[PDB]
Amino acid sequence: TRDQNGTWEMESNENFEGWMKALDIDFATRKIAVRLTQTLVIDQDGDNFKVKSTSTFWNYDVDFTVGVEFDEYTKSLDNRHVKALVTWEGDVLVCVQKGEKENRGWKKWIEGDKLYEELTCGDQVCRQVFKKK
Ligand SMILES: *C/C=C(\C)c1ccc(-c2ccc(N3CCC3)cc2)s1
Repeated sequence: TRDQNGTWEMESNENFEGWMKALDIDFATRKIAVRLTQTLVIDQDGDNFKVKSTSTFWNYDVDFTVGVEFDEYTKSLDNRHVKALVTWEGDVLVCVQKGEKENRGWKKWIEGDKLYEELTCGDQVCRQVFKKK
């Protein structure tokens, strides 16, 4: 399924700190953020997505249209400018963020009642699993 609508509560997080270090997030922020359970809220209608990543420590929101390139400031993550594009590879939703960092972006897909996420930067991959609330 390509339908990723829902409120998604984190059940597994792997190598989150490696991904953050690859983005040059400072020590203090990394040490707090790695501890935390995350929530992902996805509103999806056709190509139009609104995504919100949250914890007790951050709120990171982005809106995009599948297949439409958009310029992006990564705001409270690593404050960088990137050229972003989200597309489908089968039923994997793939984001490529072109800029200073190589291999930067993410992939999301549904397995049953769970959402699987890869966050990539450089040679680091963070793997996450969320359960549909
Ligand atoms: C599709 C998933 C996305 C866009 C994200 C998943 C985790 C994100 C995120 C955003 C900000 C932060 N930080 C602020 C200090 C740490 C961590 C993770 S976005």
